Amino acid sequence: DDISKLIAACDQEPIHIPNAIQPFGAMLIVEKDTQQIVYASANSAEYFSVADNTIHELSDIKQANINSLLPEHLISGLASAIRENEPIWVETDRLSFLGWRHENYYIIEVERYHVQTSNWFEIQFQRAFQKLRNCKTHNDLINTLTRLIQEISGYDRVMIYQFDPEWNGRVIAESVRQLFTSMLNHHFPASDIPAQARAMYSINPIRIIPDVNAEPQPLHMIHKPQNTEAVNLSSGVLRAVSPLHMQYLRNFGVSASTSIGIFNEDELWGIVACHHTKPRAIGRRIRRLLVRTVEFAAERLWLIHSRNVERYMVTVQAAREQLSTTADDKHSSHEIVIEHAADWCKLFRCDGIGYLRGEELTTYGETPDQTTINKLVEWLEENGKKSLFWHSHMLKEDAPGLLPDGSRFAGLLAIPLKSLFSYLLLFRVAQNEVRTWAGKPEKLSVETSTGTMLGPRKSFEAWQDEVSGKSQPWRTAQLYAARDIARDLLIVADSMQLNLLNDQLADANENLEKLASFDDLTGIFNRRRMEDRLESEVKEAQRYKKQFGILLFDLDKFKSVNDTYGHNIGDQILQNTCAAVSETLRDTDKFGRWGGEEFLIIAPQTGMPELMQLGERVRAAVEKMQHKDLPAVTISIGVAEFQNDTRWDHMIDRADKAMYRAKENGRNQVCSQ
Amino acid sequence: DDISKLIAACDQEPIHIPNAIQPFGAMLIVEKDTQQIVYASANSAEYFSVADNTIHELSDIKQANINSLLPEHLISGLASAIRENEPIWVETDRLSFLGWRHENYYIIEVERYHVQTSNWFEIQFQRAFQKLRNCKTHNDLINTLTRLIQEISGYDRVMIYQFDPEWNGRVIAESVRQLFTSMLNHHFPASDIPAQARAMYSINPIRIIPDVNAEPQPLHMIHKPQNTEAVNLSSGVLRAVSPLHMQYLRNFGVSASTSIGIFNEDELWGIVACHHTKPRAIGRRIRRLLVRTVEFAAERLWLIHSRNVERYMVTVQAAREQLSTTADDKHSSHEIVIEHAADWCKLFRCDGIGYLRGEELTTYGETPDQTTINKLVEWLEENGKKSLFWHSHMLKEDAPGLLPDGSRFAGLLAIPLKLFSYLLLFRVAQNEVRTWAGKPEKLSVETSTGTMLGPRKSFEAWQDEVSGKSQPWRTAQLYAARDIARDLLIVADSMQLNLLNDQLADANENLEKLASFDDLTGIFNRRRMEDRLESEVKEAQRYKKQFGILLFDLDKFKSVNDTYGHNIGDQILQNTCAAVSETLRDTDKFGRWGGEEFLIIAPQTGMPELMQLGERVRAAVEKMQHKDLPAVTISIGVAEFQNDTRWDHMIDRADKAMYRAKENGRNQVCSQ
Ligand SMILES: *C/C=C1/C(=C/c2[nH]c(/C=C3[NH+]=C(/C=C4\NC(=O)C(C=C)=C4C)C(C)=C\3CCC(=O)O)c(CCC(=O)O)c2C)NC(=O)[C@H]1C
Ligand SMILES: *C/C=C1/C(=C/c2[nH]c(/C=C3[NH+]=C(/C=C4\NC(=O)C(C=C)=C4C)C(C)=C\3CCC(=O)O)c(CCC(=O)O)c2C)NC(=O)[C@H]1C
Ligand SMILES: [Cl-]
Ligand SMILES: [Cl-]
Repeated sequence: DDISKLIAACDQEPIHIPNAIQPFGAMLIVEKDTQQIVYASANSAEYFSVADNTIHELSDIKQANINSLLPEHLISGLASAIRENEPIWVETDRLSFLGWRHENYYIIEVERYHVQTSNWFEIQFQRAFQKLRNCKTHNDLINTLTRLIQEISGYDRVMIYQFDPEWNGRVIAESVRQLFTSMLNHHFPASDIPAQARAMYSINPIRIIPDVNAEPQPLHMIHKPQNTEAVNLSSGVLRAVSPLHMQYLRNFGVSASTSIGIFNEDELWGIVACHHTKPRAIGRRIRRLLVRTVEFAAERLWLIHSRNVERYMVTVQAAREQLSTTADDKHSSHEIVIEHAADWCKLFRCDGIGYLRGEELTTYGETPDQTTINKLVEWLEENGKKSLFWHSHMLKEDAPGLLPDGSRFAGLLAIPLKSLFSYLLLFRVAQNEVRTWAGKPEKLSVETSTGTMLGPRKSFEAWQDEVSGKSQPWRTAQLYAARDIARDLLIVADSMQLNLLNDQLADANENLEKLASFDDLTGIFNRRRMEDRLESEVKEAQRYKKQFGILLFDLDKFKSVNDTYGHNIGDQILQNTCAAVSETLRDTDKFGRWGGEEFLIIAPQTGMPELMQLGERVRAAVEKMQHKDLPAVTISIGVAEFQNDTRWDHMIDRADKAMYRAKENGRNQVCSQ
Repeated sequence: DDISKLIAACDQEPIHIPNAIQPFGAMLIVEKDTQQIVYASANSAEYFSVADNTIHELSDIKQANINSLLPEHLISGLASAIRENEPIWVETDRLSFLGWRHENYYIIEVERYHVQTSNWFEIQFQRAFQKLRNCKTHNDLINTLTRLIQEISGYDRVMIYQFDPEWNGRVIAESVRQLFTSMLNHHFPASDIPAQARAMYSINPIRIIPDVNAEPQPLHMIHKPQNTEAVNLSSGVLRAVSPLHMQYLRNFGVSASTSIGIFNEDELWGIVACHHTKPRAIGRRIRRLLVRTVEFAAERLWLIHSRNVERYMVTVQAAREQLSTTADDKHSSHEIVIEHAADWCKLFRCDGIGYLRGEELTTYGETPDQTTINKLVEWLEENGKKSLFWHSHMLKEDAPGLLPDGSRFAGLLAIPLKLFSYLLLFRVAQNEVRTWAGKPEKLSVETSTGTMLGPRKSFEAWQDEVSGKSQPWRTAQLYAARDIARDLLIVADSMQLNLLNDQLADANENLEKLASFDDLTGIFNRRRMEDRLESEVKEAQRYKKQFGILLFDLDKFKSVNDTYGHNIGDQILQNTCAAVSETLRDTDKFGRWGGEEFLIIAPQTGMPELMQLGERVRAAVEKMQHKDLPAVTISIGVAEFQNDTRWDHMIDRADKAMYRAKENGRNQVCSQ
């Protein structure tokens, strides 16, 4: 942690106010209201001697006038400018001026310039934009960017350096001409670019160090300013470089550098870092070119990214359509999970899936055991996180004591499904990412004008470390896809159980209907359904002039059967006779049990002679029916016909008298009266 | 069809091979293999005389060598270049050359050039990128684009002109100065820019007409070429303009124009159109500046577009989540539609919603009546589409006879949910008034290519109206609406599951009631008596316990049923069970054994106490209240546990005794 303190001290050095400049130009600082020159870079006289003859040494600038040192166009522009830190570029024959207003000051930088004329720059823009426009993948864009930046700048090494969410970074593309060792995929620490340093790219996108060993030129006071606090030099390019970073570059083996921040809207997403093994200046026009190219390649990379999102979203919809088309074929949600979880593992970039529904747990791929999965589920409920999803890429740290000791899982995405509980679980094995860093960790202290700080490390040689217990983090697009899949499963599960419950409710109500309208011993209609049916048959026949008749029969000398044989045997006979009678009947007829041992048949659409015929078929059916162990059995049948009757008892009385006459005339008979 | 053929004829005029150029430059056509100049523009003499002292007339070029007219860099570059139609730009002190190889020719255009040294272009490029980068919406971007193109080009009218999928177009942004009338939101017909003209932008993104009245300079032959077919001049900037489009611009009040194609990947999405009231040249560098700026504004606009998909998806997910909050609030889906449909109308930019689930219909906002909605539903099933959704922005054309006559509805998005279940999203037809830059004109014009539509004479505003159409249903809305619909399905499914659970609980509980008790009487049904009796016998057989059974029956009960009715007989059964149950001791079990005969199991009761119990029961039914109903009598048999094996034997004994009581005078107690 002493190194944590050392790194934190890096932020102490006020790099925006070094009171010195790099020597590839000069600088004046003027008061706006006073109109006086208050500061001048120590090499000012070798530049402004072009504007004014008398200026041979620095001390001279005290008696010079600004309106003698600057082109009138730059004075007019500065007098006119209201916005601050918006630099104005005005050039002459031999000097190129860059000036801006900052609070009450006019800061003016001057470089040596000579007019070259060509169409080179416009051709480079056309070629760069054509190539960037043709990039359709992440890797293509960044590599074309590295090629263009290298061809334009001539720097011996160019590399795209992407930041992590913790500010550590990695070289993701690289173009090297000379004998540099390749730094592709090497990781660099946050302390390499302090927050103040990263914040500069937001004020000026390009930083230029044309010579790491160029002695910086301090600013000298010339007329006493009203404020005296060091003037902010951040908007320009001449601002002196921290000696810590110069020694860093020396240790890195770099003589000149140029870096351009890569912005995603207002966020610093990375930098284009360019190195040279010898000093190397870049003119204003090449600076503007590199910056415009990187700004263009940037928005192209954001457009490629946002498009890959839309296209993922399409892929998710295609997967959900795949789910519903297979869903309509009577499968359970567990069956659907088994078929598509391999696709889902690709869709969600996870190593395993587990689905919970009731007592059943379905797993595909790498998963914890059932018991640990329930410890997970329980902890999700007991933690009380009502979040639509719960997710972590370092389970061991975000939820300690949750997993077994040696378990390899680090990522969990859990979607709750309402009730009892249900869940969708997405698992990611920890990826034991071996990281290659550019240099050992070096805890070295360095004494500085601000205090004691971390010094730049001396070795940049490859050093590997390993990260365990972590997975890839769960991207937002995957959270929403997983949520959508989970609910598409809930709809399959809901439809399944709705159908099953409808089956159970129909079966239960059907048993309620069976016990209400049938006879326990025989299974034929009980008397209440016969009585009701007969009453409506009478009403119908009287209203609409239909024809029907009834058969009322009884078992003969049946009590002798019960007493000689038994009640178990007697009931087997009643069941037998009902089975034999039902085979004779037509589907229109209704057959039920009227009393003990007495049965009723309602024969609709039947005239009297055909009725007698049916009574004969019934009487003969019970006669010949196979007795097997039990005794032979006989029925005596009475018959009645609809003769404009008022009430159904009148029919039952007629049929009963006929049936009783059948009993007196020899029991095995059909009788009507 | 009358004017339609004329509009289609415009694609006959071969604008790629006019064999002439605009006079703001000069042109050469050289054979690659021959190395000779085979064609040169009619004003080639006043341009190359800058390069060569000797050239005074056009004919002088015949005796010229290309190594005397062209810069060495341009010849080396053309000899070296493999790809065709990729122009090379080489400038000198007084001439600016642009040349490329095409088939077996090298085409070289030359314009007068003055070295202007300044930092202007770099400053404008920086301002353009800073301002475009600060554009965060579609409207800001396109308007900033028009401001930049006007500052850079100096043209008096700049318009962003976007194409329809049918190639008609509309001005969607504009910066217009003093002499011009405003042209914002005016619609132009497809015939204004034929397919060949749109195709040109894919060959060269910028087109320049610096002077509408500048006489075109033909190409003259100079050396006899090997082929003689007209040479294609598409990749350059000097290609002469169709005379129809010149007269077009004249009618438009335009002296000079410039357009830059706006490309989305490879498809032409619109054009940046610029007009001037005077002649107006643009240097090669302002051309490159305008094209680079438009290419940057292009990708920026596509990024804003792709970002607003993402942001939509976020807003939809948030709406579905808001619906899920109500998911754990025990509300119906019809209540949910009522709470949120005003929000959904914004989410889906529709005027009304109707949700059907079962017999129930919920509507919010503008909807047809229930009757029309059902005619719609019916047509949707009889359509039978396997489609996840069904959608139209013009109902009368896509599904005729379906709405009433005077109906205002034109848009429908229908999500099937499954009886029928549907989510319907309704859009009133927007009676969009379109203002066009000129009436339709059926005007013919005779030309060397044939007769085709001539450019219209008036550009004054003319309005027309489109009825029966709404905004079209974007793909993002189809999927969002489907997801809302399914979020409603989960709410309906849960409700239906709760009600089914309640109904199955009530029905299974009534099955339990009927599993052991008798529906009519409330006494134990016969199965429960059979079971109790079997276990009572086994127990008595293990431990030599004493118990008895009483088997009684109603006397002449068939006569009561037939004399009175089904209702009276059952009331008698309930009375007798009520009277008997009050007689019993708490240990005895009483159940209904047959239709008219009942059973009592009296444990811990010997034969005298059993007989006493049978007598109490017989007296209990006799004293019982006849009320409206007839007087009723029971005859009871009695059996005792006498070292029995099975309950079968016992009920047989009791039955014989009971029938013995019936014959000996019905109101009696008997044992046997
Ligand atoms: C305790 C302070 C530390 C420190 C300070 C520091 N570093 C900078 C500037 C830069 N550092 C950069 C680092 C890299 N250059 C590369 O080529 C790569 C790898 C691809 C990395 C990580 C870069 C790029 C800059 C910007 C300037 C440049 O382009 O070289 C500053 C700010 C200096 C300034 O710009 O005035 C400071 C204060 N660096 C440490 O390592 C510790 C010691
Ligand atoms: C039957 C053939 C027709 C025809 C031919 C034609 N038109 C062009 C060129 C252009 N027309 C344009 C139209 C517009 N400019 C605007 O400012 C607006 C309104 C916003 C419109 C609709 C444009 C832009 C061009 C491109 C040239 C330019 O930039 O001005 C061509 C091609 C010309 C050429 O380049 O050779 C042709 C063949 N136009 C008709 O109206 C009928 C007659
Ligand atoms: Cl600069
Ligand atoms: Cl050009």
